[PDB]
Amino acid sequence: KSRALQADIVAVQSQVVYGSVGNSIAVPAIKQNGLNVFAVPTVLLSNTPHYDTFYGGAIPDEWFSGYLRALQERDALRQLRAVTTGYMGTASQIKILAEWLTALRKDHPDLLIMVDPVIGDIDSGIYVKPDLPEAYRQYLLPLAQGITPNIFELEILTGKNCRDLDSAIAAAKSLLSDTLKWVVVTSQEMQVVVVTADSVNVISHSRVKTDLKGTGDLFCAQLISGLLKGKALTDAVHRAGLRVLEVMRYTQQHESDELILPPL
Amino acid sequence: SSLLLFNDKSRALQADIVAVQSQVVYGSVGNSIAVPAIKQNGLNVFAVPTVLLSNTPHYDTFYGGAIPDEWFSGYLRALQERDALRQLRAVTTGYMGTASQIKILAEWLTALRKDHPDLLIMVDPVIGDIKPDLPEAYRQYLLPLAQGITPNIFELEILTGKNCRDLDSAIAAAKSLLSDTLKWVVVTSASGENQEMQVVVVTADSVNVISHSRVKTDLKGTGDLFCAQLISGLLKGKALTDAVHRAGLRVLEVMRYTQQHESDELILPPL
Repeated sequence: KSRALQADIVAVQSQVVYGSVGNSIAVPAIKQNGLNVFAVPTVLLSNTPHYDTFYGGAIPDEWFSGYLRALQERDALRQLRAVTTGYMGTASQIKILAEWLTALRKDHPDLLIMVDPVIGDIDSGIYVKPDLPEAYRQYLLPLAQGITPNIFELEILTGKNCRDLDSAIAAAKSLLSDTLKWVVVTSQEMQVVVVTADSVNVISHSRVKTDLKGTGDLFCAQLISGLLKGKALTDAVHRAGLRVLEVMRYTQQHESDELILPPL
Repeated sequence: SSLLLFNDKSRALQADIVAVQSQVVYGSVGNSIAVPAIKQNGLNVFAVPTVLLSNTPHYDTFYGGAIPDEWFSGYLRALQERDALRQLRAVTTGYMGTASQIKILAEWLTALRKDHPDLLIMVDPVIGDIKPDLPEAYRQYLLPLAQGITPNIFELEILTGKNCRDLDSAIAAAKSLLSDTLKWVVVTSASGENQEMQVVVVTADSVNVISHSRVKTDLKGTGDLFCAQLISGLLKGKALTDAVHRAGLRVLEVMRYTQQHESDELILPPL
């Protein structure tokens, strides 16, 4: 009966004027799967910070809080089935996001919250706002149904060394709960490990080291789409991984420094 | 379009258009409707926001604001530094957040014009609603750079300070804005139930008029959509009047479709 626009997903992450990272790549990827999505920016950059220059910044708490609240006040969540989180600007955004999410669950008992704990890697460590980690551990993590950390991020979230697979698995297992259903850990091959309370599925893709950014965001985008379209978890992870590899190939064949989406 | 035949291959994304307007998390106004419409036409575009709102200020609540000058200027500068303008054929302007953004945009444009002689700068003089600052910014900075403008009667009067309450006068004012740079003026007036969309296309050598019938609606963004389809039409070979006519029909088509689905926000049907 609502006359408002609806969406299957609310994607909360970065946005670039130029480039294919955050919602700039996730939205069209999600659209490709035949799903609707409202994108809520956490940062608005001209391009990723990896280039010689970059401009823009974090979306003000008041604006950010307003964007989320507006989706409710506009009654545009009648079809909401998932909320994905990616690159966050500040801890304050995470706390606000968590509060918004806690509020939603009361009306969307089946809401699938998928969070990508973008914090960093092992080379210099945390390449995002220093206060993000604690914010993830305190407010957001407790709400996630699934998470997609890399080794370093799983270590920061669990406070456990995860260099060895068996160690990463135990760490991921220790995170599972009535709320947290799965942990997808990403590690010349790429290792993607799917962990649930009763299983562990290791997926290895022959991947070549690239400088292309946003693949993690593309990954999560294709993953949630698959889960929402009825794909079993592992299959959904594998397909997401394959779509990413495919896009990277298409992009390189296109001789482009930014991800370009081929048809699905 | 870059004239450097000797330029090496750029690996950056390329775009035919750079649309500078508002953006809404929820809704179909500004680039939120223009980008998808442009995409439908098979063109590429870079969206540079002037304001990032939760939705239009027409609803009961709305949040967000104007993009800071530093960010705004940076976004425009980044497009140059990323070398993503080799295919740039046009820059459209819509709702501007502040006069300072207009100055910043204009400076960026003057610079660009030097490397893109074929640049079609199309300006939509969004002034007014249902502030001295904005009108003057347009007159000093953007007006002297535009190749074409799409004002309604009120905006045409504001920019020129002339009375345009009759065909001849409206034409006269539009003609007065023409120059070696300003090639055309598209003035429209919604007569309000079945609102009539009166349109007058004015150039140095001709005057053409278009008239569409429209059902009264609260739908927002139709003007931004019109512009998106206009620039798209022009970039795909359509002659001015033909492009204006088609842009108007496409808008009507989108509005009907929107109503057909009983939506309070524009939704694009196939093209």
